[PDB]
Amino acid sequence: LLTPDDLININMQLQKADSAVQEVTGLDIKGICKALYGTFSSSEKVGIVPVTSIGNFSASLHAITQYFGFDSFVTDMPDVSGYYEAVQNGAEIILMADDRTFLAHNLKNGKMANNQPCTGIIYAEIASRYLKADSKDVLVVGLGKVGFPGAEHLVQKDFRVYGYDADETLLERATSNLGIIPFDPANPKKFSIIFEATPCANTIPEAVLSENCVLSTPGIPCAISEELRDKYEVQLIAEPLGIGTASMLYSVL
Ligand SMILES: NC(=O)c1ccc[n+]([C@@H]2O[C@H](COP(=O)([O-])OP(=O)(O)OC[C@H]3O[C@@H](n4cnc5c(N)ncnc54)[C@H](O)[C@@H]3O)[C@@H](O)[C@H]2O)c1
Ligand SMILES: NCCCC[C@@H](N)C(=O)NCCC[C@H](N)C(=O)O
Ligand SMILES: [Mg+2]
Ligand code: NA
Repeated sequence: LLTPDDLININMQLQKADSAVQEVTGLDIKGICKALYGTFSSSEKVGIVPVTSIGNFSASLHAITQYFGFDSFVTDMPDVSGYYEAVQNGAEIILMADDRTFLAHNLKNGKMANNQPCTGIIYAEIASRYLKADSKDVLVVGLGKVGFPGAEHLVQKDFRVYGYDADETLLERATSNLGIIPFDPANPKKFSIIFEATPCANTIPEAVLSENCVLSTPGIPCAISEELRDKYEVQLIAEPLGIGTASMLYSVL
């Protein structure tokens, strides 16, 4: 059960993100998704299954999917009984997550999505569509399960991708495997486009920021302080769950 404040925050954050994405790219979240995957929604029936491997996650997904126009429902039962319930009640897409994997499975066309690459890809896509960019230089901070697919997507779109991760071994593998330029956080290079995907605060050094730069980040907590954000007028794209979820659903349509 979402508290009233929880429900209100979900819609508020989504609308905030919709506007920020429109400001940055000229399209809303839905517009980005359709252009990214070339798919469109028909209010597909989305069955959301709670998994005991439980707070408001299912309830939050319900609000999120409703916001994006999907005919969604949360099953009464959890786990395998819930799955059965969802399929029996005509779910075309199943949405469920344990601590390790959050997936969307379209039972109609057999396409399946993982939240991690779907999130990195859409946030990278948003960042890459900054209209007033004037450079193809992009900084990626965090090359984990969300960050790496995002970097890969930016490379595939022929951007000049700089990457940093505080895990050296991972940085090495990312730099050899997709042609990203290792970035030294002591490099005083300014960026107008930044994609960040870490679970840590203060991961973007001040010296890296330009005026009005786009910072596209699914990471939690925020990659920069409120002070630096206001000081450099950073165009922030950051939202806890919905954007990635939209990316998952459109990717399997
Ligand atoms: N907003 C959303 O919709 C959404 C969806 C999925 C995940 N997330 C969040 O995104 C974040 C990333 O998830 P993930 O699965 O990629 O985690 P992960 O552990 O796979 O990757 C995080 C990476 O950040 C790196 N890192 C940590 N501190 C750093 C620093 N100071 N500089 C550079 N790199 C640093 C780590 O070495 C690690 O490789 C998490 O906070 C997760 O909760 C958000
Ligand atoms: N930062 C958001 C990325 C997802 C985090 C992940 N650790 C997570 O909490 N997954 C959801 C678990 C959902 C739970 N099984 C439920 O159905 O209530
Ligand atoms: Mg999100
Ligand atoms: Na972060």
